[PDB]
Amino acid sequence: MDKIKQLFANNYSWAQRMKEENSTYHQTPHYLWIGCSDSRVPAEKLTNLEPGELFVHRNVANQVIHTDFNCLSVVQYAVDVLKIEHIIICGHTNCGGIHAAMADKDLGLINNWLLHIRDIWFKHGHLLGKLSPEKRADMLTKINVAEQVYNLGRTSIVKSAWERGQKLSLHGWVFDVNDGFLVDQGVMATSRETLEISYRNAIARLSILDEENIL
Amino acid sequence: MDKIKQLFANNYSWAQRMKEENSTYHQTPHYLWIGCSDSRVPAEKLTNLEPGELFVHRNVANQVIHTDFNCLSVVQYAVDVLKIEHIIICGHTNCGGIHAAMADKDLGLINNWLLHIRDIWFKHGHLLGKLSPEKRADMLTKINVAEQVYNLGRTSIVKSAWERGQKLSLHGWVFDVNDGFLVDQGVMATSRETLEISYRNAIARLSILDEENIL
Amino acid sequence: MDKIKQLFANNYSWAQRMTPHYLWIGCSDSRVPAEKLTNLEPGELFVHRNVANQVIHTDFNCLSVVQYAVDVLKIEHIIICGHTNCGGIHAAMADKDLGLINNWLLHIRDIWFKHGHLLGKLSPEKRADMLTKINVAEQVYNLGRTSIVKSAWERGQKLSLHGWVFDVNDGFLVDQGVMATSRETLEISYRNAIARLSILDEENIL
Amino acid sequence: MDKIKQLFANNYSWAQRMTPHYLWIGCSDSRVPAEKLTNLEPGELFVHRNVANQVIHTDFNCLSVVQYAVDVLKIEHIIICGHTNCGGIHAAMADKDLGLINNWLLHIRDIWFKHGHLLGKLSPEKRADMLTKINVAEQVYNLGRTSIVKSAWERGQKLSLHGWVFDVNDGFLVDQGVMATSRETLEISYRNAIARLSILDEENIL
Ligand SMILES: [Zn+2]
Ligand SMILES: [Zn+2]
Ligand SMILES: [Zn+2]
Ligand SMILES: [Zn+2]
Repeated sequence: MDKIKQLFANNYSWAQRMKEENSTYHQTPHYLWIGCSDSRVPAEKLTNLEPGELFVHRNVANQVIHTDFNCLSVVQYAVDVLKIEHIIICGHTNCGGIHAAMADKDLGLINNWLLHIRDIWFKHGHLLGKLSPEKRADMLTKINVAEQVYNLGRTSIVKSAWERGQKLSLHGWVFDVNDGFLVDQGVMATSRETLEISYRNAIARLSILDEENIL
Repeated sequence: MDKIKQLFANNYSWAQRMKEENSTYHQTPHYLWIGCSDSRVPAEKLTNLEPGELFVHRNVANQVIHTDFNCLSVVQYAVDVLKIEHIIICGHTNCGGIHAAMADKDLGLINNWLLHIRDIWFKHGHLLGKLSPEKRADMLTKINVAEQVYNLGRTSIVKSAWERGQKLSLHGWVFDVNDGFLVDQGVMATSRETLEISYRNAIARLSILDEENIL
Repeated sequence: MDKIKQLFANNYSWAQRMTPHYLWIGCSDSRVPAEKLTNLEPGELFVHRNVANQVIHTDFNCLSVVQYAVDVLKIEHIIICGHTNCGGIHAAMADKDLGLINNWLLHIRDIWFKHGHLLGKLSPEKRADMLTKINVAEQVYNLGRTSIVKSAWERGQKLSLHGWVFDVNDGFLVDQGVMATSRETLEISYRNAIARLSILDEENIL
Repeated sequence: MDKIKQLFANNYSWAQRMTPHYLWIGCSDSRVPAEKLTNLEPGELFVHRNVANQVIHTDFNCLSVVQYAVDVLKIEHIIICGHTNCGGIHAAMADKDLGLINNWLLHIRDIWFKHGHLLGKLSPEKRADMLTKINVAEQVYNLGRTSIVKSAWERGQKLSLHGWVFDVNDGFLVDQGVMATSRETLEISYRNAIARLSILDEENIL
């Protein structure tokens, strides 16, 4: 009603409201943030950092697919050129991508993209399959974050930065709108060997279920 | 010093400061936003919209590469499934990607990604080549936004949504940190034929240079 | 160089001395062309070859070929063909960091992990060949799970998926037993194939 | 079906009746294998075939093959080979919406636009062939602009890029004249090739 006009109007009064308050208008990035296209609170706000200090990639279900030229080159640029020492993979609750990933309907091109979430499901299927169906999505969102960190750590870019003695740590969090909190999923890597132990330990922890959701 | 701890600390007091102020913690998206990984003001703030109403993809130099599975499937999901009626490609000033695109140094994997900005440069090389070198980056950022809108409009996904009578409009803006304003680059498509005219008209307008920067 | 000028001579002399019905997804290592080992007439084969004959879910290149094959060319048979002594499969199994190609091969390594119990009670020298077969059945399964092939079946189109390995050692193709003409047949034969591969003969056991 | 059971028979009878030095980036339409038209010994060719023999800047599949070829296999020659009657090039030139494959072919269409003045003073029936040649020179140029090939040259590695078209009509390969052994030679021969193609003979003129 028209929605583009409202956006332009909101943009204008925003900028004018900022300039009224100070002189709000260089800064080098310190984290690479890999997040989900359908999350709704932004990283810069959620993490309450200075603007400019997050380098941000957002795709559906916040994935690091082994062969995705988009994300890979972003990671390569962050690490090799911008020399960012932290990559963070942030999932979130009530994630549309994960939901689209689990529902059977073919949605078209995007299903192909989401097939990597489905392999992950079937990888931890024994775990997810003894979980009551209505809770699966919440666990898959967590395990997804664990697997993408592991994926990131296995990329040739990251392994090589570790091999040549460059400082680089990988993190995997889930943002929960329900309390505003970032929650650690336990996979934290500064090396190939921290990657393996941390990931394995993380899946082991996730695999212990609340009695009220089992068979 | 440690930077991860500060982030967690900032996250906590943020969430606690929001809950103090109200009960800040469903909403369907209305725009697909395609933006740049190194821009620093977020879309949700910049456009001052309700959270949840932007579906956001961010990659380096805000590109829609014909064959990028990541962005394409995002666009396909937005249009075919979420039924978003507006895709916005937002570039910005002092864009690192464009700068990396123009500097000669091989930066590695990312140069391959940026080669599409370089083809664009050489496509409008006659224009950019009669511009004083120190201004080129600013024009290339604008022309880039024009070309990516055109790319979006030529994807099979968009053409098909137009063919079956679905409402879909494409926009191409540049965010200017220097005044907070979103500036229209002139390419605005609701159909294949609006795409062509609008794009052509846009390049023609961009090609008229300020006398003080020519030969 | 000489090599190149030799190439042209060889072609020039070869010239003087002288629609498709299948999509063939074979491997870039393989040494015997599909057209030769199948003895098919020139033009029957519409061919894609990549490293380790892969159908990666999100690879635009291969997915494009499949879509073009099925929706436009109206091909009714897609054959995925692995082979023995596959340098890709061997590369994927080494610890060595090879750069960009490693990221491509990580998909194979995920396969290795997926059937790691099976491969773990196998003899070291025989693992590459098992993984080569497992790989074939998995790419067929991957093909059958594309939106493209699923829409084709859904809409009633006659389409059949095949997974074969070509053994250099003797020139014979061997069907790996995952063969789909629908989504339900895909499930059944994929699972059957893995179950068949899981039953091990004494002189493959560690 | 019968077709398939026929395929195996043909292979079984063909069997009874019976490191690589080049990377070959050819097209999935082409009907004559590289190994045949070059008369090379089996295993000399390490092969990638996609639609319209493309080296798209950001295609992981093809870029992976090149990296593996150059950095690991240590191949010193990459040949890009277009051909006449290329169904991909024809597909790219039609107005018809073919689905996913169109997005793949948009890279060719960008090429068509790029040399649109040249193609615009050409006769309609002869355009596909001009675009096929232009396409070859452009993919070679694309290959020479990858970080992979540029690092290889930079670091002193012996690597040569080639761009040929194979004409079905008579079996002869014809060099398109863009041949690079370095970044500076790439520029010079690419530009030379386009300039050569731009000089038009009377019976190609509209
Ligand atoms: Zn999400
Ligand atoms: Zn930027
Ligand atoms: Zn092989
Ligand atoms: Zn062809």
